[PDB]
Amino acid sequence: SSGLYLYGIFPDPIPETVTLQGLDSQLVYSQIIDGFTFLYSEAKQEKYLASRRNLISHEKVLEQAMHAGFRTLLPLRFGLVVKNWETVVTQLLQPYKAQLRELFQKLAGRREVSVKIFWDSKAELQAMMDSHQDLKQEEVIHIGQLIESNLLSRKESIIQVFFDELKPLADEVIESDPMTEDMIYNAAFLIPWENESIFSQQVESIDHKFDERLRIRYNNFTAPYTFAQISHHHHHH
Repeated sequence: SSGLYLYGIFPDPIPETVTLQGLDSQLVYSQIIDGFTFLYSEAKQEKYLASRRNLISHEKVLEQAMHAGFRTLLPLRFGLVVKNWETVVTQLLQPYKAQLRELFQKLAGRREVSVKIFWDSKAELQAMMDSHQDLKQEEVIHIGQLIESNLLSRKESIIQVFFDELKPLADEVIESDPMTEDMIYNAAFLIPWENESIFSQQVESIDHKFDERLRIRYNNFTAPYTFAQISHHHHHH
């Protein structure tokens, strides 16, 4: 009654010379089924807690596959344990072949990078009160609407420059909502694999234009989760 912890799905064979280690230090295997390669390890439990430790093990199996050449992949969300290969075939594979082939077409030769921009939220709020209009530092609804809309403008002036100036090196851009209070941009870019060096330098030359006003967090190597999504197919019962 060991199930299968699944890490990702790849279009090509992965050789056994690619040594890999996963959750609980289990060895990681590949398993080809009709031209789809599933990277997996033996699951001891049915469920794994998303502890910091386990999330790192999961993330590194896929990153290590990418470092070894297997850059096109659907990466799976942490925790995916299925009972047996029959269930992998009937539920995960058979109904999804076409979407998985399309998806491998879109990702081939491409990579996800991310850009998170932070500013000093407090400082830029007080700096904005000192601007062109300056009230005294109910109709409380009106005034809290006017600050919130003029704050958005001040963010969006920064954001827009980064978006106009990086978008030309990318095939697709997906923006997500701020995680922290200081975060003003959280964007994933899908770029040709060989655009990374120029992208990296472009990010840096844009930042130089804003002086020490921003913190930039650029991740240049990650499994492509934002751009590898599978919509639901019909399942008969």
